[PDB]
Amino acid sequence: AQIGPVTDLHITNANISPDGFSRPAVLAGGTFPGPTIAGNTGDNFQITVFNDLTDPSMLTDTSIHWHGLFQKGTNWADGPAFVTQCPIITGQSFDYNFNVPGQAGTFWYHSHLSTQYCDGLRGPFVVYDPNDPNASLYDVDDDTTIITLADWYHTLAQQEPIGAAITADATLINGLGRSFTNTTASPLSVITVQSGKRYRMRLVSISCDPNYLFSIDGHDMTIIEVDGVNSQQLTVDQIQIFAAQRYSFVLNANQPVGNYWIRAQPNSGGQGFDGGINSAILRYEGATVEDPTTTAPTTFSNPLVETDLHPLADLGVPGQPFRGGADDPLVLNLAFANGRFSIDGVSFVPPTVPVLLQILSGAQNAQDLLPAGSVISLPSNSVIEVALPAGAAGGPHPFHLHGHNFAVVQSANNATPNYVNPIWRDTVSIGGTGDNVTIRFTTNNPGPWFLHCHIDWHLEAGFAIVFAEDIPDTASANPVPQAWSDLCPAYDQAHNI
Ligand SMILES: *[C@@H]1O[C@H](CO)[C@@H](O[C@@H]2O[C@H](CO)[C@@H](O)[C@H](O)[C@H]2NC(C)=O)[C@H](O)[C@H]1NC(C)=O
Ligand SMILES: *[C@@H]1O[C@H](CO)[C@@H](O[C@@H]2O[C@H](CO)[C@@H](O)[C@H](O)[C@H]2NC(C)=O)[C@H](O)[C@H]1NC(C)=O
Ligand SMILES: [Cl-]
Ligand SMILES: [Cu+2]
Ligand SMILES: [Cu+2]
Ligand SMILES: [Cu+2]
Ligand SMILES: [Cu+2]
Repeated sequence: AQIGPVTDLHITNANISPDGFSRPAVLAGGTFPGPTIAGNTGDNFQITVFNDLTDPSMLTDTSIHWHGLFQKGTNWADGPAFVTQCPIITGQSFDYNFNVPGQAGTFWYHSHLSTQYCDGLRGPFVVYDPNDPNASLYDVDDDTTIITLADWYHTLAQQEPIGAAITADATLINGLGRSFTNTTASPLSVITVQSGKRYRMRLVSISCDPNYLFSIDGHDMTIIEVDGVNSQQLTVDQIQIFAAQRYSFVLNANQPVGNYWIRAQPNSGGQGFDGGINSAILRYEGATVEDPTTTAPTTFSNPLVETDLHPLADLGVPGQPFRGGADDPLVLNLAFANGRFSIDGVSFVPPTVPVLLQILSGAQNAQDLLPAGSVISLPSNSVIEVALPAGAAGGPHPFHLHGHNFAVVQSANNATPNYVNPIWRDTVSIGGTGDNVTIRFTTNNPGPWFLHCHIDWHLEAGFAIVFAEDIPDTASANPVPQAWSDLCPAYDQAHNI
C-alpha cells in the first residue's frame, strides 16, 4: 500500500539481499525501495520521520528531501543537510509538514546527508491530480505502475575506498535484479499487465550515479510527464534516464499475451543482459510463468531526445530569446581535479551551521554566508538564466535545482537553444564536452536552494552551490517550527560540536 499524506516513516538498519548478496542497509519503511508516499495535488503532507538508525557504518544521523517539491514557505522542510537543517539524530523524530500547491506528478524522496541514500533510503513520492489533463490516455495508474531504477552496491557508501573507481554491482528494477559479477539467478521483478489495457507507467530514477537506457521489448512508450511537468505525447522506444529524473509513459498492452524483457542498461557497471542482469519482466495476464525470450533491436528506432519534448501547457520561457536575456544571467564554471569538483573555483563542503539558520540569525548577504564562495544570492521576482557548460570529468552530469523547476533552454548534444517551447523539468543532463546546457526560472520562492550534480558521489566530492534566493524575505516567508529550531542544538550536542 501507499502511505500518506499524513504518515510516520521509520528509518532503520536491516539486512537485504536484492541481488542475492546480503548486506546491511538504511531503509525507509523496512523495504528497498521505501514505500510510496502519496497524496493529491495541494495536499498537506505531514511525514513524521523516526530516526531509528544504530549502525555507524552508514551514519546514524539522517535527513530526508522530497525531490522536486518546491517547499514554498517551508524551506526548513526541504531536507538537504547543512543547507536547510541539521540532521535528525538517532532516537529522535521530526515532522516534515508541508504543502504541494500547484504540483502534480511523479517525485521521490531520499536521504540528503552524505551518500546515505545510496545505502538504501530512497523511495517514490506521487502527487496525483484528480483532474489530470492526461487522465483519458490510460486506464490504470497506481502503485503497481511505478517502475523504479536503482543502482546497488555491495560495498557500503561510507566504505568506498579513496582513490578507487566507484561502480555498482547490480541494477535493481522495482527493488530486484541480478549482480554483474558472481551472477546468481535471484528473483527478477515482474510488472503485470492485462491485454487491451493502457497503463500510466511512472518511471523513477532513484540512482546514485548511472543513467539507464530503458526499454521494453516489443513495446513503445508514450511520454506524458517529465519530472512533474505534463508533456505533449511523445512516443519513443527507448528512454535514457539520468539520476533523479522521472517520466510517465503510457504503456499500451497491445502485444500478444506473453512475457517481454524490461531493460535498464546503466552507463557504467555491467554491460548487456547475460544471466538476466539489467532486466525485469513484463508479464501479461494469462502468460506462462517463464522468462521472456524476446530481444532488443540492435538499434532503437525512436530514442528519446530531450528537445523533442514540449510542455502540455503553454509554459513558454521567461526572459528574452537570446543568451544572457535574463535579469540575472549566470554562467557557472564547472570543474573537476584531484578528486574534488568545484563550481566557480569553490568545492562544496557542508557548513557547520545550516545556510537557512545563518540567514535567520541575520546574515544578510551571500558574502556573509558559509561556506565562503559556495552561496550565491539571487534577487527576487527576477528571471534567472544559468548556463552549465559541460567538460568536467565523470559526465554526463545530471544537475538538479531544489525549490524550482526550470525551462531547459538548451539540451545536451545540440547547440541550438529553444526560447519558445522547451520542456520544463528539475534534473537535466549537462551533456558532453563543448555543450552549453542552460536553464531558466523566475525567483518567486525565497530561501536557500541547493544546486548540485545528482550523482551522489560527485555531490559528496563538492559539486554543488547554494542559491540564496531573496535573502531579505527568507525569514518572513519561511516561519520555522520549534522542532526545527531544536535540530541544530540536539545535533551539535550529540556530536560534541
Ligand atoms: C554558454 O553560454 C553562455 C551565455 O549564456 C556564454 O557566456 C558568455 O561567455 C563569454 C566568454 O566565453 C562572455 O564574454 C560573455 O559575457 C558570456 N555571456 C553572454 C554572451 O551572454 C558561454 O561562453 C557559453 N559557453 C560555452 C562553453 O559555449
Ligand atoms: C536541436 O534543438 C533545436 C532547438 O530545440 C531543435 O529545433 C527545433 O526543431 C523543431 C523540430 O523540427 C522545430 O519545430 C523548431 O522550430 C526548432 N526550434 C529551433 C529554435 O530551431 C532541433 O530539432 C534539435 N535537433 C535535433 C537533431 O533534434
Ligand atoms: Cl527538489
Ligand atoms: Cu531536490
Ligand atoms: Cu535530489
Ligand atoms: Cu556529476
Ligand atoms: Cu538535492
